[PDB]
Amino acid sequence: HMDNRIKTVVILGGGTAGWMTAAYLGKALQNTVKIVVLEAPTIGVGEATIPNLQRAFFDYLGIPEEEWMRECNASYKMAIKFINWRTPGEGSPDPRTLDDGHTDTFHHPFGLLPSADQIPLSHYWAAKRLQGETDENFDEACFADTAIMNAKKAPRFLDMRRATNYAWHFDASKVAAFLRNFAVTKQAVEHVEDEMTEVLTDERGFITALRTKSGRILQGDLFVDCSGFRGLLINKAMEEPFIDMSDHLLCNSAVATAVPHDDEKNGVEPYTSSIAMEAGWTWKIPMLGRFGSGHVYSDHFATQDEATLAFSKLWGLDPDNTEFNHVRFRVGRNRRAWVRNCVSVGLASCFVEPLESTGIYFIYAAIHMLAKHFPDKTFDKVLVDRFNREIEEMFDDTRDFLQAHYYFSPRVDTPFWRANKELKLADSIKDKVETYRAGLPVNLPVTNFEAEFRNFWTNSNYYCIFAGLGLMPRNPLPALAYKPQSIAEAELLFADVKRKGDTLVESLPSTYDLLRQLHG
Amino acid sequence: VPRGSHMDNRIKTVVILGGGTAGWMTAAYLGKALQNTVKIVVLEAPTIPRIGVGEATIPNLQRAFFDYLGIPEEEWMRECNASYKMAIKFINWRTPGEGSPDPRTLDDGHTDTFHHPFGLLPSADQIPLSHYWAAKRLQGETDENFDEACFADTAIMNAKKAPRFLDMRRATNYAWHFDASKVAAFLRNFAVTKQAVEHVEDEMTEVLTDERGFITALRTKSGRILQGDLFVDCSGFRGLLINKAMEEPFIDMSDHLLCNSAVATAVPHDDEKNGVEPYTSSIAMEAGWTWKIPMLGRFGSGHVYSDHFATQDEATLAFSKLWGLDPDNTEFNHVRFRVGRNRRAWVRNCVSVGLASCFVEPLESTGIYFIYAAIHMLAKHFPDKTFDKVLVDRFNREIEEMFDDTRDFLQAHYYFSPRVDTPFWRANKELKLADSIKDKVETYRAGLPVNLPVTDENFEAEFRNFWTNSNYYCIFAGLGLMPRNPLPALAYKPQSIAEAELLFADVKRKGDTLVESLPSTYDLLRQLHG
Repeated sequence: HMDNRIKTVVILGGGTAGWMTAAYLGKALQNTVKIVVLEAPTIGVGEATIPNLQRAFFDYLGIPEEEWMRECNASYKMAIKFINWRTPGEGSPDPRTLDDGHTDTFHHPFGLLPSADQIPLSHYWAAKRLQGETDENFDEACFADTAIMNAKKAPRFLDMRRATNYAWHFDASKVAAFLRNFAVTKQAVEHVEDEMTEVLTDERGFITALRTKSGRILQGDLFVDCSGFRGLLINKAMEEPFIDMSDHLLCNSAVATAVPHDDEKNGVEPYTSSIAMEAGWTWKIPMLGRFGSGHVYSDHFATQDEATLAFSKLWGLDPDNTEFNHVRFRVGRNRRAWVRNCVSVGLASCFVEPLESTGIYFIYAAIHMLAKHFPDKTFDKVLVDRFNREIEEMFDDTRDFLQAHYYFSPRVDTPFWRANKELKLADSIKDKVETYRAGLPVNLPVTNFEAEFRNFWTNSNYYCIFAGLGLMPRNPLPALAYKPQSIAEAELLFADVKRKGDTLVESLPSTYDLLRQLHG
Repeated sequence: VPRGSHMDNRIKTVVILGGGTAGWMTAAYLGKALQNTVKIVVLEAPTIPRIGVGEATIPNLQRAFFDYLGIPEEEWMRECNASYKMAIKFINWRTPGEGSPDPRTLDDGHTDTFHHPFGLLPSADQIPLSHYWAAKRLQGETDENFDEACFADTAIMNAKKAPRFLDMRRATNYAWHFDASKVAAFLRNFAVTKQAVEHVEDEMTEVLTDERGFITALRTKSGRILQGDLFVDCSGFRGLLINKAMEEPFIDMSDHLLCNSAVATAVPHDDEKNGVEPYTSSIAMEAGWTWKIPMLGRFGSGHVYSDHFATQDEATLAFSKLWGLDPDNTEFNHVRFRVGRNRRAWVRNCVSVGLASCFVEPLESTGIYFIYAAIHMLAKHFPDKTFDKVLVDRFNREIEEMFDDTRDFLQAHYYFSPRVDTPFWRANKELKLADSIKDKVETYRAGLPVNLPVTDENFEAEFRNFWTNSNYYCIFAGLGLMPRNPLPALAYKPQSIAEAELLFADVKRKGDTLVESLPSTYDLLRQLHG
């Protein structure tokens, strides 16, 4: 017979992508494959995530949640709170007042949307809104999490009993360092601290080895490109084209820093904020003692200095005494994520702005799919194609969802906000909007990584963004006109939301107090 | 002063043309869904049920339909001589010759039988047990068949044991065999007496339509004029509303499935001597296949065939010889199928359900599923008098995807049969597979799972994940189609292979334990039915 097994995997690049890949494959391949990470020696502006990070990644490695949190100054996230996305003017951390007296805020929480008669609560709310029977906002009507967040309470009790769903804020550099230590000391991953100087390829175009400055020639059978936006393997060596998708999302730059924070005076917000700006938006990612912040913008509508000044003015920062980190984005995805024996992961594969905190998700989703489709040396084209299909569908679906945040904003006060409205929606999201406009649910949820990966953005997520921005169905779900008993049942659900919010706001600890207990 | 809200333009009356399963399932379901806000009428002429009672189903019938109506399982079973179904057992689909109820021997010594059970496939390291079995098969480490290795249900079925204990504790997943005429009469009584559905016992003589092509009323032979705002076509293959009145084209799909006829009867059965099989049998014939659907005291049986390769008399002779029936002294029911689906299931104010909408041969027991799936989608997309085209279009999209997916799965039963002994079995190989199933076969052939399930056990979830990895393995591996090589990831997972060996041992132990402790299907049936 023949032994066609992969014997060595070489990962180009460290950071979250490189060391998540190394730690995950270290577990998945059960010590049958040598794993090498080539990483040259190298601000905690903060990163936000989504709720399946613990189940899909850290639980797989057997690392307890509290253990890694304590090593990366992690905090708790119940939602993204969108501020001033509906009203004009310069950026402010404080929401503007709408005509009805409400503040210009809406939440996109992780909490579950209940249903009555197999119809989500969103649709009973929309019916009352369209029938003049309520003026209440969707997030306040349908999620107890909204009241919890308004009180800055934590998603767990002091005894660590769960109260709500949540994800995490953390220092991404510390996460990468924690995973590097794990891989090197518990999984015998080889860490080569050196610079790559040449990619060697054979007559078939397969990579055979990476040359380093010190003279190493690193043999491998499978190569994972975690080199970032430059895509030194997938784009440069393999010559795979990158698909620019700035025709769907205009922002392409960020300026960021970490801001010391008076947690005792202000408390700690259990959410990421997305604060609308004149040429983009600014994230606020709280952790203990400080929050990470970054102004995402389009350099076609603001210069770097203009964005930095606007970013500094937002928080009252002294530009001459503030350390800034600047990044120029590559927005889009490779034509194919995996070509021959080169698999791209992270920014070398694809990227969108962090408007829904999907960056780390794209990494561990891709790694999960690589392990599912893990090849041998014959590199079955079917394995490669099925992996590539999953990545492109994952990416384009989130790309579309992000575009809707801009396309349905009512703002028209700056060239940037107007320019977004001249872009075209992809067919897939236009279809979802048409379904929504008819009163129908958009991708009902089905509640396993498969199930979540295939039902990622569901009805509640679309309602949070569509209804938050002001896009409503043309009319109520018509089936509701025939269901007086189900309408009554939904009224009980609305009362449950109010009662649950009351109860939990009274009993939960502040996020600040839970963090101090978690971190000592 | 009226407010002028949308909730005032409601459908006020729904008229259902036809009874049977499609008509009375629709009436009963809408009776529940519309909460007495809509008048529901069923127009059904008195009929006499035809010979050859027996229909097989799939496991979500109770959850998705009878549970919705609040009818306990045992209550309706007792009213239609229902029995239990743990699988379809495919007999002689791999070997040549005339039809026989007894399996032929394969080259590997095993009998030519394979099961398609409803039992769940366990996983190790997120990899289904099917793939650990395939790896050992392709590596020469086992000769055991997929169904025997991976499902305890196979051993239970081989012993003809029941899927429940006498105390009604569940032992396995299962579905039902029953008399469909009795099921419909049960639902008729339920709808009329508990839901105020009106049963009009009369024949339709004319469909009245307005200038826009919407149906306004059905005229009946007695002269009554049944006005309505929404019309459900449950008239069967004739499609008297959707095809005849609305002129909606029907898409014949005989380029995917050749069988188009059936000859059926009901065979009295010596349950005391032979016991009762807890499964449907699919017995391969020279020009089709024959179903066996056991119930207490009898089994329904029907030879599905293509009249392009066998005449009615030829099929009747082969069917009768199969069971030793005297063809000249046996009551038969002959049926000609319409295989395919309408271009659109819902046109203007006419919604087609059942055979008026679409049909495939009952090779995977999907007929009643297509009915309550369509009804669930109608209730989800239920209109008002404006008949929003988006609702209609989204409904139609669901029906066409549901249908084509099952059509493809059925075609694969024939396309990957190794038989080449008659023109019928050879002809199947000259047909083309649709792109969607070719993609799935390519995925299977690379060793990958095909549509992993989303539950370790909501109608939406199951509707969008209907045929899953276990189903494809049952049929593909059952017929002899194997991956080109093991799932490549398994070469790197010795601990996971070891974990799967424990699972294989659990399957043996569970089957052994249950075969010893379970009651016979016959004894459970006698208790259920008295």
